[PDB]
Amino acid sequence: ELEELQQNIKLELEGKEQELALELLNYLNEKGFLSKSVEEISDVLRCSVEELEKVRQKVLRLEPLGVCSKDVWEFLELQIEEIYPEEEEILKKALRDLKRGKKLKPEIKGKLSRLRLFPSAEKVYTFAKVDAIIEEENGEFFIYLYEDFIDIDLNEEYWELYKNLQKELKEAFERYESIRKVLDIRRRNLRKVLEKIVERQKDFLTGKGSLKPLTLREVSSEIGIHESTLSRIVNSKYVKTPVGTYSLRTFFVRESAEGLTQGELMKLIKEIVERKPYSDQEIANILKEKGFKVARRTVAKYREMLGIPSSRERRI
DNA sequence: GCGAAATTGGCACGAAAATTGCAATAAATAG
DNA sequence: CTATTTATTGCAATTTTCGTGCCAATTTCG
Repeated sequence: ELEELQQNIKLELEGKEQELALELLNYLNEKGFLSKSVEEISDVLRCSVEELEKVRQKVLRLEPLGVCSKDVWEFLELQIEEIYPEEEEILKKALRDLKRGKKLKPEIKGKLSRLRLFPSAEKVYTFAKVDAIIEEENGEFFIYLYEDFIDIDLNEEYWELYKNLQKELKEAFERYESIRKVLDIRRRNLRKVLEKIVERQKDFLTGKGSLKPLTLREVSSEIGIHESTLSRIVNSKYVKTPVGTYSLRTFFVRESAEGLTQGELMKLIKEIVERKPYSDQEIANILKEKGFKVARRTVAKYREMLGIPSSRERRI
């Protein structure tokens, strides 16, 4: 809630920014955004509009994200910049044409489902259709498929053919049983994927765990499908889980060293930091003895993403 | 202090991988 | 029944991302 934001405000903010931020949000709709403009917010606290508009852009950058922003679009625009920069080019493009009105591709609609409109379960898009489902009790681990309920829809030709009939139904069943078999292999491939990914990702779907690395090259060499055909499965197929409904491409990550997802790795560096302490190359030595071989330079980049002004400057 | 080893960041290049365009084959519809 | 264009699998090329290596710039220790 607000208590969560106020406590994080003091960590990275000092001076007027901390004094301003606490008094800065007394203006909001329970949807999370303020009814007042920066024009009015400046005159009340006896501060200029250069200070307020400067700090507000930083305040949304602290979890929980996107608090003060007035527009839904600023919240969505900040979500794409701050969260999904890899696809940020495409995602921002989906918002503009949507405002003027427009249609959306099944992939573009699903890509936008990850965004949230405003701060519990509010989300912009929820799928009417889901291409599979997965769940676990403490009991493990159920995969429904979708097409398991689906069979060839008899077209007008078969129904009207009753208008050498013994041979006619033969041919219709010949074509049908052939396509019914290929559709079984197409859905059987779905079962092969999830049964494989569940082994790694068990923690992620259930609970406390965080995403474990998975490579298409790793998976596509595990079973008959090639990575080229596997890549279009993950993009076009969506799944429901105990925690959320994800693109199926969200379960594939890249690994550094013996692990590791970039997230799990980032937390380790932040944990090791928890005058004397090691600067950079020294900290890579802790992990190499920790079982994970790393590079001296690589810890520097992850030291920049999460706040570490310096391991040296934390000494002074 | 002076010199040598270093912390840190940059420009980037390379490797491992993923996505999209291309072509070949199996298929369906129309003439 | 044959031909054309229709879609899916497999292959190749390109772009995509992420790590790491070295050198330069500022620093610390012997």
